[PDB]
Amino acid sequence: IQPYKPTKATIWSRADALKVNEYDPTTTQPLVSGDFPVMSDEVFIWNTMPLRDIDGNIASVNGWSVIFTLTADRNPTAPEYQDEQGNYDITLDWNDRHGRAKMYFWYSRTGKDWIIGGRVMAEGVSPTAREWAGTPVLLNERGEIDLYYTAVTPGATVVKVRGRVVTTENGVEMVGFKKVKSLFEADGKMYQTESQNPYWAFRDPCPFRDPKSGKLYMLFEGNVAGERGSHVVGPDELGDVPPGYEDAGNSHFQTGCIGIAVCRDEDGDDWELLPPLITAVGVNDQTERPHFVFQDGKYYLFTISHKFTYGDGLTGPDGVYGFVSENLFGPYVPLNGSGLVLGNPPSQPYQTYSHYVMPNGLVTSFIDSVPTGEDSYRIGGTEAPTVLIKLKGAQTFVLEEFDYGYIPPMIDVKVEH
Ligand SMILES: OC[C@H]1O[C@@](CO)(O[C@H]2O[C@H](CO)[C@@H](O)[C@H](O)[C@H]2O)[C@@H](O)[C@@H]1O
Repeated sequence: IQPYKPTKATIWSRADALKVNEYDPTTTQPLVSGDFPVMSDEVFIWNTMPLRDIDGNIASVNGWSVIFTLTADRNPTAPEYQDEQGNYDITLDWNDRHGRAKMYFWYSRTGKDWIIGGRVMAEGVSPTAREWAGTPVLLNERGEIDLYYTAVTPGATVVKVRGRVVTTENGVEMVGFKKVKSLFEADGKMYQTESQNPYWAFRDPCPFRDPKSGKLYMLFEGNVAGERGSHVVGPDELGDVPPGYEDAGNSHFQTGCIGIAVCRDEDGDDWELLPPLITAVGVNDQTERPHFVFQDGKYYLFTISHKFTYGDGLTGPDGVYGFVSENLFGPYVPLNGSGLVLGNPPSQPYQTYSHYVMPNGLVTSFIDSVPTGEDSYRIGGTEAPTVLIKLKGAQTFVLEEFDYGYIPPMIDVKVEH
């Protein structure tokens, strides 16, 4: 026997979070311009999910780049959104997007200047009221796609639906996305359930083939199992805090984690829940959109979070956080010492969200709210400038800003059926 250290969750501790620097130019997203363009006058988009293979390669099909988006109608004539002076209030319409979210696709031969394709699933196919985020996995040269996503209301369930991409020289269609398959939901012993917490998270599936083992796994956002308010911020969750920083306040209410599941097959059909990879009890309630970059034989695990979901006595920016390990199952250490990879600038703290770090170092995000004066701001619901980062050991560095919604392919796949 060669003994191995057992697998354990990596704790993102309060002491790690005290290192978060909101004023580091190497980990700050470039300022979004108040004059940003808007990709649709009919729909809002936000969370953007590039088509990719199971290994994480961003994929074009017959030269066409393809993105999936969470999407909501714009409702400029809705009486519910007219203010006291009878004028449309975009903020109310934008805030209601989550309750009416659906998957759309878009396409382009340039990786930008996206052409709208419309809804992925026809009316009546989705079993739930909302479609929340996931991953569109291109399977083969027949153009078959498994769309892994979150079916929300009733419950929050990781699901998948099989369909096919078809291209012509004029554009792209998504066909046959007809049968949604339940994969798993929160269990209550490892991941928190709605019964334990009405505000539980269980979302954002990110399937991948492990480059070392070749086995199929899947990341997702969850909360650490247990009744809301029952968790304890003990010595390990506090970590090595300095003198005067021992008070955890009511931070036991913040219980985010990055979960992982394993597949029993190569087809992503039958999944088993594993214990969490990263836990943030006392630190942040929302470790959203977990995803990997594999580089230099290491595992770079990114997650998106909010200023507002930090534990009592802690703060940091909205944006990208992340961790690195030599091994899929850890131990992970926080990137840049704190975990912060790409924070919104404090002057425009909500300019972007739902970032996605691609293996080529490009980070795509959508525009949320951009200030245009002392009291005034613009709503986006459209793609932000892409920005290049470099991963180097346990450091990251912001390098270069690219065009709005720039998502170039890493591979092209020849599709015929
Ligand atoms: O629209 C749901 C989708 O959005 C993400 C990121 O944009 O999470 C956002 O929406 C959640 C539901 O309202 C919020 O709880 C969360 O705070 C917010 O960031 C995804 O994580 C999710 O699939």
